[PDB]
Amino acid sequence: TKSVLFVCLGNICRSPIAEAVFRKLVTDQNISENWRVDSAATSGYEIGNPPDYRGQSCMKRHGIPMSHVARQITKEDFATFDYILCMDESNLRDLNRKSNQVKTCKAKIELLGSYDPQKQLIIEDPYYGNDSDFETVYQQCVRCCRAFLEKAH
Repeated sequence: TKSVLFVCLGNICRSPIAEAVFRKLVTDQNISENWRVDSAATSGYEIGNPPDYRGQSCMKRHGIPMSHVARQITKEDFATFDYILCMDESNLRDLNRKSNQVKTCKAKIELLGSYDPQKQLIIEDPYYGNDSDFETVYQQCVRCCRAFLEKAH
């Protein structure tokens, strides 16, 4: 069984959308059973909270199921996940820092955007943005998750 953890700073705006998009893709391809899919935060700012309601509104428009309770990444996650796919370089710095504090790091840690055929490298925090910024995040997750599923690097 393969595993991927999507990560952003708070686990309310970006990573729950990536997770939900990816889970839908594998489910549509009859292989959800082969995959462990999750999302988590670098920080503890939003622990226990559901995804940003603007994100829920976006996913509803696109007919993508989403349900998550925000949680912080743990030391155990570096041992168990094949891939940790994050949103921006700040996430990446933080994840690399945490990963070096741990004995076992199975996970390949990289930017989700590094999979975008369109080379939109960074998935920017839409929290201080509007609905159009959530839509961009959504569209990025679609391209990136599809490409990741196709061929992980």
